[PDB]
Amino acid sequence: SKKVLLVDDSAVLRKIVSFNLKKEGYEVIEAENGQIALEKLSEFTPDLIVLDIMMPVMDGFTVLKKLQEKEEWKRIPVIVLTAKGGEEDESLALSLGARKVMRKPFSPSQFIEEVKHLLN
Repeated sequence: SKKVLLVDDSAVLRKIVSFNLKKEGYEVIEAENGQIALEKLSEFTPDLIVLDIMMPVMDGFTVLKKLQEKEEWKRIPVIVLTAKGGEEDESLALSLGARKVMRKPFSPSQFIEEVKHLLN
């Protein structure tokens, strides 16, 4: 049973993504911010990370960078949830090598197909 680390400060979007993940049979570990996420990562290794980088990005990039620096984490697939005007940050996320972007207006089906694609 794959486990997904959901890093999202938006409780409303977070609840939506979490529900859709659980519906597909995934275990969901939530983190409200980058600091909490990195703390949980010291204790486990998820199969996938979903990072919301809506502006202000806060510490979203700090997390994406730290995942790239660690041998144990650099291989974990990552999906970033992007927004309009964050074109700068998106090019980055794709060039702080994720893996993949997923916009809003949000589409649960679009999101889940990308999750299934990465976990395969």
